[PDB]
Amino acid sequence: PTVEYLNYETLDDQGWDMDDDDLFEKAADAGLDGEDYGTMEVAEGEYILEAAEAQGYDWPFSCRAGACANCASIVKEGEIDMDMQQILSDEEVEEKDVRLTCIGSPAADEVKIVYNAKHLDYLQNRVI
Ligand code: FES
Repeated sequence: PTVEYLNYETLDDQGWDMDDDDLFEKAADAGLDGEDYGTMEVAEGEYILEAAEAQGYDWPFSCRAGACANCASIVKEGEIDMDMQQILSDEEVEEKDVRLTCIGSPAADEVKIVYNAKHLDYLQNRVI
C-alpha cells in the first residue's frame, strides 16, 4: 500500500516534465513542501484523501461522494479502485490519468499520482 503524491501545480510552475525528469524521484532532492510531494501510504479499503489528510496533506474536495471532479488527480502510474460510478470521462482516466481521491482507493502496491488537479489549465478557466 505505497503511493507517491505530487503537486501538479509544482510541475507547471517549475515547468518540468510529466515523467521525463521523474519528478516523483527528483522531487525528493528538491525538498519541496510535503503537501506537494511525498510517499502516501494507504491500505486496501482506505480512501487516499483520507489517509493523506491524517498526515497533513491537503486535497481539493466539494461533493465528497465521487460525483464530481473537484478532487481530480493525475495517477502517473499504478492502479486505483473506484466505486460503482463514473462521472469522469475515460479520456481523463487514460489521457489525463484523473481519478476520485475522495472516494478512490489504491488497488496496487506502488502507485504514482499528482494531487491538486484543479490546477489543470482546462479547469482554471472556471475562475469567475
Ligand atoms: S470531491 Fe467530488 S468526486 Fe471527489
